[PDB]
Amino acid sequence: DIVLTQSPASLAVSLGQRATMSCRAGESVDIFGVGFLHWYQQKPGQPPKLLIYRASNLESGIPVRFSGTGSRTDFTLIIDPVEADDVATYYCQQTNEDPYTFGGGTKLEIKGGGSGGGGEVQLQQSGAELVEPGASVKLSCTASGFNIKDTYMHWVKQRPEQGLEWIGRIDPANGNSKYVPKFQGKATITADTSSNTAYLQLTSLTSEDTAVYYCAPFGYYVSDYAMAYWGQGTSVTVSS
Amino acid sequence: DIVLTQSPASLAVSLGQRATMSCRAGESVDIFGVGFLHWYQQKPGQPPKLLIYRASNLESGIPVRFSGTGSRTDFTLIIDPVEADDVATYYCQQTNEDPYTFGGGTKLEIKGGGSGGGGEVQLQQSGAELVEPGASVKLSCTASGFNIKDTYMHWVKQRPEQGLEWIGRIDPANGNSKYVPKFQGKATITADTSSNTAYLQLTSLTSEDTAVYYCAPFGYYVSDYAMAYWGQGTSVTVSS
Repeated sequence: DIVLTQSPASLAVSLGQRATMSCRAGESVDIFGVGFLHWYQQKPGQPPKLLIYRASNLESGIPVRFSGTGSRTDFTLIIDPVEADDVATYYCQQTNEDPYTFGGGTKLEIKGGGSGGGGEVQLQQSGAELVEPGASVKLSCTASGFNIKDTYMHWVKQRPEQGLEWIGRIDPANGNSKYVPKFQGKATITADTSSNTAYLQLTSLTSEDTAVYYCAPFGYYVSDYAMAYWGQGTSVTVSS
Repeated sequence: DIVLTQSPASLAVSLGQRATMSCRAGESVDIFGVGFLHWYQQKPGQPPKLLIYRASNLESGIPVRFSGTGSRTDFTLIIDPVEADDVATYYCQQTNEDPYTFGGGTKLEIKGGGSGGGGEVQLQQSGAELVEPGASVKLSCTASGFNIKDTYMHWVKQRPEQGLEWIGRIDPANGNSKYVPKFQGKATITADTSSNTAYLQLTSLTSEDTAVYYCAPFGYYVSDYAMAYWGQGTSVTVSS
């Protein structure tokens, strides 16, 4: 049959950087130009998920940061940039002929370190509160899966049955914050890099402040294309 | 600011019908042909869930029945066909400039529809098995969303922390099974046309049989280019 050998066996890359794994087949799995080789990503304790079929064609939903290339017996899978939930094992399979074989697979892990835990980014908002007019809150949102310095932490407000309203963001890497003008000296955002936590301080409350507040990373190496990751949002109710 | 306007405020659609909502910007959100408008779905109690990014890019893991559309200032979200899991509120956000405004959101909800029927392709396999060496287990794979009668049902074996082994396939439309030579007198694949389920059977089990097993419709009218769908994986163990 056709034996597929992948390399490296273990691969670790810093976040937002380029990863490169190859897959070498004993024979040619190429047919009329089309390489009958596929790439599968497999999350810890999960079924293998198809990313690329026939050497270069991205499966629906797969972002273009995944490149599939190669000729007759030499294939390369590239991920640029690598994101937080990329920790997994990538296998190549050939369907040119049966038995259909798989490869050894490259175990990809982010240099953010950690022998345990595989990606699965999440955000933890502080508990629901009950304040009164004149009160002041300081919500938190701890991040796991990625370092908060590798991105921007955003806070969004949402009133009962109403659209979302960006509040502002903060860059944990150097402390710079930016707010929507109407929230400048009302809300003040901060972050403790020691504890990887994001805080949102809201002063002198009003019933206009009753709402659910979300934290969402987005800006550099974490979710620079939209807000894919949202905190569960901590509810604040201002009843006089 | 850049004001986004969603419409209708709300609509009702019968299952299986086409649903389309718009979001129009009072100012362009395009940058060199790229529309930085995003779509998020939101159900009661949960935070927003990214669906489409940059006008028309299907987010990893979202169903194909979701389409993003538009340019510069007029954008449309298309859900076709509508499934009941779709009842929720959809928002559009623009990240063309800060502040990252959001639209008012549109509320979709099923209306009395004398139709529907469109369950996604899902593979459901039996529960974990723990047996003694010598015993012969039998794993099951129940499909829905497609008839296992119009494709090949495959089984893949993945021992603890290792590669994947294509064991064999069976054509539910005639019992025609094919196995990797190394699995001839140890593996047996069978499938009931009516039950619409395939069974994997391993006899005289062994320590080297302890492994996770998956099933996958590959070929013809289901996944004829690669293995896009997988069962969850029947974990099988043998100690004594």
